[PDB]
Amino acid sequence: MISDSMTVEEIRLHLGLALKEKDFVVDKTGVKTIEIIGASFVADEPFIFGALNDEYIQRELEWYKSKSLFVKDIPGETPKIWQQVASSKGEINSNYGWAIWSEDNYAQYDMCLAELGQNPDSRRGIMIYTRPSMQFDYNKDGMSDFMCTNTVQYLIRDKKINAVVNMRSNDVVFGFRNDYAWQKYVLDKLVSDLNAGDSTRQYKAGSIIWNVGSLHVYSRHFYLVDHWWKTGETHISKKDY
Amino acid sequence: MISDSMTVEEIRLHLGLALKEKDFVVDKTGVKTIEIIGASFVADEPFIFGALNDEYIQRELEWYKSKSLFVKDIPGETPKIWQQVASSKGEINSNYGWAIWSEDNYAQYDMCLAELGQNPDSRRGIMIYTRPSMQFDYNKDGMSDFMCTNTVQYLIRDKKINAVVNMRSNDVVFGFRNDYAWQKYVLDKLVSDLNAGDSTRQYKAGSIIWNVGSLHVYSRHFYLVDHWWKTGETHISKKDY
Repeated sequence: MISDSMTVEEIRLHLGLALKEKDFVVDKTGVKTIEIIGASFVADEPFIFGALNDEYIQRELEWYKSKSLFVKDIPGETPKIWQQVASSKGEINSNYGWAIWSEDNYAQYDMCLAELGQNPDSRRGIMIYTRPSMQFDYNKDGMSDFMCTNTVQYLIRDKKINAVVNMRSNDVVFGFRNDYAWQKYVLDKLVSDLNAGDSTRQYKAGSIIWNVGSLHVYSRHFYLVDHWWKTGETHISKKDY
Repeated sequence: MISDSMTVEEIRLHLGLALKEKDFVVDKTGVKTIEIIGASFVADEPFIFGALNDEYIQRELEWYKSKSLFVKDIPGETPKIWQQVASSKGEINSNYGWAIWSEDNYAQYDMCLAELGQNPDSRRGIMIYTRPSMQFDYNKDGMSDFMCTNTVQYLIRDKKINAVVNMRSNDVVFGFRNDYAWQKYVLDKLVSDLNAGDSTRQYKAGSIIWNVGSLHVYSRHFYLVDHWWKTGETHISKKDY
């Protein structure tokens, strides 16, 4: 049985309620956030609030494929969020391609693939992004990058492959949208690879379950929550608002 | 806002529904299980089915405190489950005391304490049990021990410290009961230590949110689910059944 989790629509409702009642928390800079602790939902839409930027996600994908820990290797102009989090030499931790494809992180993708190809029912089919040393590594050379994704586990049931995504922190507006596109990409790729290994498998992509320690919206995005609360629209221009 | 999760009572219901419907899965030996994938619930009871063995949990606690990776150092006679999972020299991976207190695993407890003592609002107060090299370490020297707990995050909100437990696999009967006792112990200790750091803090233990990739019952325990399904009693002797 796959758990009876909330949907993205229900998450929207709870975030609206949180704002309606001034359930604010003071983030590490000093800025307000609304927040759901221990959030768990099926990622059945590719965004919660805001709009889809397919161009950006594709650049972030190409960067993950390079497995480069330097933010300058992001195609084109490096986003400001990535450069203010980088070290003095432009280095970070959270290249998710490095996490699952580098041999430096013990070949997470390949090992999970080998595991599920040998035992489709495995409960140890898992990709481990973070590491114990992250307690010291997150601010190496003055970066500020404590890996937000901990683990992603894959479970094959009824010829559908489900992903259980475990994060410590995920921003509702930018974070979820980019990270969902990534996890959906990796899920689709794992299905293809397993199917190409044996044509009788016929696996299909299943559910992505999103587990977040702190799922939050920053105060600069409150107008999106507010507008949805009043109109049901998941996006406005900050000008039209 | 702390998420509106299922309770242990609701988990019991769903597990009963799964058995009622022969929703079985063939485990790695070859034995049936019922199962909830992507389970998330508030651990508001110290067990799901079965009875509390305080004597055993105390022996396992003492072993965790020793941080010993050898199963023979478990006080008294080593449980059969522990010795069939051990390597050829009696070694394992899953001493949770080693995981959070050993300097070999980068001082998970101490670093999380320092983090939360410095910033009570932190989203990076976290203890990382598992490691990337677990892909290769799980069967070192012929052991069979792929760490079941991935991470545990701590979030202090309204002077209550909530724990978000992320596991890939947890057996409903023996697993949850022992592991909950452990996580409750660590939560209580972290509250104490933070409170002893500053008398104006006045923190309290909050909720333990349990996230499991595969939450399962083995076929040898089906009779407990079956009995609860009929009578509402969470325990019977296999003789009285």
